[PDB]
Amino acid sequence: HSDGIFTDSYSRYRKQMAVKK
Repeated sequence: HSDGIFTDSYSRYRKQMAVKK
């Protein structure tokens, strides 16, 4: 099961968060 925050993209988008700071 997955849904954005729970999948791959988020895993790669999550970190991107801090990075974009």
